[PDB]
Amino acid sequence: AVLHINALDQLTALLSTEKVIVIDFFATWCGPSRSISPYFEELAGQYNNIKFVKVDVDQAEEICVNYKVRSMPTFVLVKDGIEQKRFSGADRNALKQMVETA
Amino acid sequence: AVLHINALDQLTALLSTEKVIVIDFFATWCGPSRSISPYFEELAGQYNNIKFVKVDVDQAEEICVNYKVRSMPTFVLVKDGIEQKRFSGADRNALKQMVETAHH
Repeated sequence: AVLHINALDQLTALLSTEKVIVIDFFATWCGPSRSISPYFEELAGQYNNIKFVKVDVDQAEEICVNYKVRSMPTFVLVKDGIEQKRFSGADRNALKQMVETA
Repeated sequence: AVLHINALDQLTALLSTEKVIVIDFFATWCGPSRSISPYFEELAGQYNNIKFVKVDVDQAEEICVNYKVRSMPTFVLVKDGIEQKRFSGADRNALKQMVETAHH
């Protein structure tokens, strides 16, 4: 399943204990394009070896501060505790690539 | 119960005529907009002394510009012709406060 985290220490602890995490900083509103959240959930169900985490930017101020989130959605790939890659935008291709190469 | 308005001069005339208005900027292609749309419409029945309006962002560019709406759903409270409050996102509780605290 998709994880739902809003507390920094819980995210930080996840990053310690799992190997590959893809974070989706999302909002309960859309901008220029439809939500990619169904595709994120679909990818979560295909790559059980990766932890897929959704972080509601309107509920996780501390994480958004720490991670320097400026726009939504922002997707961050983290391996072995360290950030590998991030992009912003509701872009199915970019998300697939990130997951593919995780 | 819920007025649908995509022209700027039409909205502005409404807002120059009615005392209290809550506007819902929506996109049918936006999941969270769909989710709360039902509740907005429910609330529109419930509170009869507030004019409830939907503006489709795909049909309402000039309105989206004057209002600086770039996200949906965005709800805006206008009272006595002045914008009082706004918020974006499908948060049913925020919408209730707004509707309740119209200061009526």
